[PDB]
Amino acid sequence: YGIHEEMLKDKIRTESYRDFIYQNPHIFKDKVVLDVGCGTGILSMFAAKAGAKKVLGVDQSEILYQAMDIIRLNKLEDTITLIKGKIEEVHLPVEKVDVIISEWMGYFLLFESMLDSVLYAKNKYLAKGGSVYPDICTISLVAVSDVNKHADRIAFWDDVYGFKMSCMKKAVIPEAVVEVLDPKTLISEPCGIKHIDCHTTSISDLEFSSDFTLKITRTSMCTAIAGYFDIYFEKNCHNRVVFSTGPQSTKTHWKQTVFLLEKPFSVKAGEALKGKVTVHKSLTVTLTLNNSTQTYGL
Amino acid sequence: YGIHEEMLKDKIRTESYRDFIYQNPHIFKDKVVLDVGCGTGILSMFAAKAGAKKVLGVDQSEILYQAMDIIRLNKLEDTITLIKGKIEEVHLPVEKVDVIISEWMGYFLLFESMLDSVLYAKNKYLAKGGSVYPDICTISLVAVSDVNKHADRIAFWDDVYGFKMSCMKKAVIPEAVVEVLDPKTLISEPCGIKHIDCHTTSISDLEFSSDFTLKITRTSMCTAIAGYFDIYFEKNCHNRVVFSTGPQSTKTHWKQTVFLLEKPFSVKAGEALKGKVTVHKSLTVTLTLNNSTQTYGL
Ligand SMILES: O=C(NCC(=O)c1ccccc1)Nc1ccc2nnsc2c1
Ligand SMILES: O=C(NCC(=O)c1ccccc1)Nc1ccc2nnsc2c1
Repeated sequence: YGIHEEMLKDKIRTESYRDFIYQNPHIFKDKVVLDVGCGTGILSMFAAKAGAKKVLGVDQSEILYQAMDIIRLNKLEDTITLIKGKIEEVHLPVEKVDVIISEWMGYFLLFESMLDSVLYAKNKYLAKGGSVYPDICTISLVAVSDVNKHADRIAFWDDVYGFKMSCMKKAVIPEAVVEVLDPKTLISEPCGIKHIDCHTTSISDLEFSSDFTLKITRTSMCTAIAGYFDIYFEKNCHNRVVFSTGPQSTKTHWKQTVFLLEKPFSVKAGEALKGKVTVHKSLTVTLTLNNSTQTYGL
Repeated sequence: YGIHEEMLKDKIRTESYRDFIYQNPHIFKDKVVLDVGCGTGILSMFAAKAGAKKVLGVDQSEILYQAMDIIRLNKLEDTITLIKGKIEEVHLPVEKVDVIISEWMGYFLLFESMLDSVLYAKNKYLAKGGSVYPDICTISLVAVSDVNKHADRIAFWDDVYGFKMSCMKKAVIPEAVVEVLDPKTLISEPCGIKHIDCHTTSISDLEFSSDFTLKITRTSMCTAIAGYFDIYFEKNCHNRVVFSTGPQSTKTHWKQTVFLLEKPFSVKAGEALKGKVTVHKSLTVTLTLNNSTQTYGL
C-alpha cells in the first residue's frame, strides 16, 4: 500500500500521465484501453474521463481489490472492468484493444520493471494500428564527483571505532544505490545509452550493450557514475509530454541510480571519457571505465 | 549489508555499547563473553579489547563471513571465535558463559527483535552469577498533534486527481510508521508502559497489556500516538550508560514508531488522557483511546 501512495504523491509521474491523457482525448475517445499493472486504477479512471469506451485494468497484486472499490465510488464500473492476475495468465473479455497504457518503469528504468508484461500485452492484444503509451524511453549516464560521499561509503571502513573493516568495501561496491543526487556534483554532460520505442521493441532488446562517451565539464575526481531515464508520450499527440528522472530535474520516486567507483580517478574539463555498459536479465549492469570493470546489481 | 553499515553509523547506538564496555572493563576482564547476533563482530571486538578471555559471536546471517575476515584483520582470532547459525541450533565450544551482550532491539523495541534468542541464550548458557547486557529496557508512549501530517495520510484520499479514494484510509490506518518526529508536535509527557529486566524476563513477559495515562501539555487536536524505548546498562557498572530512542533525543536508526488515529480528537493542557495498550506475538499493537480501538502492525 505504501508504494501506491508514494506513486500517487509523485506529481511529476502522475501529472505527466494525467496531462498526456487529458490533453490528447482523441487517443482515447470511444476506444478500448488496456491498463497493465493498474494499481489503484488511477490511469484507467483518467482514460475513462478522457472518453474511453471500455477500460480493462489488470494487476496481480491485492491492490486490485482496492481498485474495485475505488472504481465504484467514482461510479465508473460501467466503463472500467478490473481483472486480478498476471497479464500472461488472465482471460480478457475482448480479443483486441486499441490503446495500452502502463506505468511499468523501474529504478534505472529496467530494475524490476513491468516492461515484459507490457510487451507481452502489446504482442497478444494490441490491435493493428493500435498504440502503447508511453511510447518512447531513453536511459542516460552522467559522471559524478563526490569525494566526501565516496569517503562515507569506502574509506569509512578503514577504521571503524578503532578497528579495521577494509574487507567490507568489496561488499558495498557492487550494490547500486537509489538516491537523489545534488546536481552540483555532476561533472559531465549526460550521454544516452539506450533508446526504446515500445511499438518496435522486443524482450531481447532489453539486454543491451552500449559504448558511451562522457563529455567532462569540470576538472575533478570522478567517484561514481549515475544513471536515469526519460519518458516520452509522442505517437499521434497534439500535446506531447516528457519527463526526466535526472538530477537536473525535479525529483521523482525513481530518484537516480548510482554506481560507485572502487578507484576514483581524476578527469579534466573538456576531456572525452569513454566507457562501456551492458545490461543483463534481477538485472545487472556491467561497467567498464578507466580500465576497470565492475558488475552492479540492485 | 546496508543495515550493518547503517547500524555502525548510528553513533548513539554504537558508542553507547562502546562506552559501556570500555568504561566497565571489570565486567569483561578475563571473562567468557557470548555475543548474540554479532553482525560484523564489532561488539565482540570491543569485548576483546576490554580484556575478555574468550568471545563467542553468533549470527545466522551471511554477515558472519565478513565478521570472520574482520576478526583476522584485527588479529583477534585467538580471542574471538565466530559460529554461523541460530543460537537455538548451534553447538558452542563451552558449556557456560559469564556475560551475554547483544544488540537485539527492534522498532518499538519488540518488532522483529532478537530478544527471544537472547532469552534462550540466557537460560541455556548464562552461568550462575552471570550477566546480560543491556540489562534494562523500557517502552514509552507519547501523544502527538500534527493535523497537517494527518491530512497528508488520511484526508489526502478524499480527492485524488479529481477522484474519490476514501476506501484507502482503512488500509493506511493499521500500518504503524517508523519515522523521526518533530519534537514540537508532542503534546503530552511520556508514559512508560513496559519495564524489562533481561535477568528476570521470560518470553511470555513480552506479550503484555498496560493501562496508561497521558499528561497533556498542550491544548490541541491529538492525531497520533508515538512509541519509543530506552536502553540501560546498569548491573555492576561503575559507569552506567543510558540511551533513549525518543523524539526529545538525538535520532537513532530506530527513529520513533507512530500509530495514526483514524478520528483525531481535541485534548486540553492539564488533562489526564487514559487508554490501554496490548502487544501480541509479526507483532501487533492494540490501542484503545477515546473509545476507539485499533490494532496496528509493522
Ligand atoms: O552511497 C550513497 N548512498 C548510500 C548510503 O549513504 C548508505 C548509507 C548506509 C548504508 C547503505 C547506504 N550515495 C552516494 C551518492 C553519490 C556518490 N558519488 N560518489 S560516491 C556516492 C555515493
Ligand atoms: O505517516 C507518516 N509518515 C508516513 C508517510 O508519510 C508515508 C508517505 C507515503 C507512503 C507511506 C507513508 N508520518 C506521520 C507522523 C506524525 C503524525 N502525526 N499525526 S499523523 C502522522 C503521520
